[PDB]
Amino acid sequence: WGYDDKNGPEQWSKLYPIANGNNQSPVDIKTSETKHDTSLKPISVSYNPATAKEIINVGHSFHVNFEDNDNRSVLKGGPFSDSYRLFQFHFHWGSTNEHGSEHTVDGVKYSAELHVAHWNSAKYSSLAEAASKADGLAVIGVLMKVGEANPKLQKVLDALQAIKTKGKRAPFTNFDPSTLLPSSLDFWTYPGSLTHPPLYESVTWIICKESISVSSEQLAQFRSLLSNVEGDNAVPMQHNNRPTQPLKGRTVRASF
Ligand SMILES: *CCOCCOc1cc(C(F)(F)F)cc(C(F)(F)F)c1
Ligand SMILES: CC(=O)Nc1nnc(S(N)(=O)=O)s1
Ligand SMILES: [Zn+2]
Repeated sequence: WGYDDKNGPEQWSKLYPIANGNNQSPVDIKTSETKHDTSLKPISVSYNPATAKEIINVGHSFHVNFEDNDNRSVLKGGPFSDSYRLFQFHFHWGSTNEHGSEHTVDGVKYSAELHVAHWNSAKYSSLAEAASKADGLAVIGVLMKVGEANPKLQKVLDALQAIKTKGKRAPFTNFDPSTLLPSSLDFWTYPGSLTHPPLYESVTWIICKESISVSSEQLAQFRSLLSNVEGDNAVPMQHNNRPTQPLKGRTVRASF
C-alpha cells in the first residue's frame, strides 16, 4: 500500500475492505453540529523526556518512537476512565501548503497534522493486543497552520538528515512531545480508525481545537524525506494524508 495513485487511499478498500467501514478517520468536524458533553474531563498529558528512544523512516512517513513498558508517559483525562501509554508520534502533510492535514474543520484543510499515539496500557497487556481493539488506541490530533517557523519542530526536523532513506533509523533522546501541543487542550473527540493501513477502527480521537504553526520551509523538510531505500533513486515523500471519511451517524463531542 501507499499514497501514490496506483496504491493509494482509493485502492485501499480493494485491499483492506474496512476502509469502507463505519468508523473511518480522518473526518470533517462540522462545528454547528458538535455536542458539548459534560462527562468530558480535561486531558492531562504526563510524558517523560527519557522514554524518547529513536526516530525512523518508514517510507510513507517517519515516526518518533517511545519506550512503552511502564506508564512513565501517560495520556489521562478526557473521555478516558483509563490511563493510555505514549508509544509514538508522527506527522501528515500534502503536495502543497494548502492541504497536508487529514482532519478538516468546517471544510478548512490545513498544511499538516500532528498525531500523538497511545494505547490502552491498562485494559490490554501489549500494543499488538491493543491495536485491533475499539478501546485500545487514543490519538491526539493537532492541526498545523502555515505561518511562523515552529521552534519545537526544529529539534525533530534537525534529525531527518539521519533517516533520509526508507528504513534508515536514528536514536532520539530527551524529548517531551507535550512541547508540541497548543496552549489550550480544548478538543473534540469521536470514535474512529487508524488513517492508513491496517486501518483498524480502534482509535479514540482527540482533536485539539487550537492549531500550531509550521513554516512553509519546515513543510519542505518533510518532503526532503525519501520513499525509497538507499542507493536506489530519489523519490521524495510528497503527501501522506487520507481524504476525510463519511461520519455515518457518529457523534463529535466538544469539551467546550
Ligand atoms: C513507526 C512505527 O510505530 C511503531 C509501531 O506501532 C505499532 C505496532 C503494531 C504491532 F502490533 F504490530 F506491533 C501495531 C500498530 C497499529 F495498531 F497498527 F497502529 C502500531
Ligand atoms: C505503526 C503505526 O503507527 N501505524 C499507524 N497506522 N495509522 C496510524 S494514524 N495516522 O492513527 O496515526 S498509525
Ligand atoms: Zn497519523
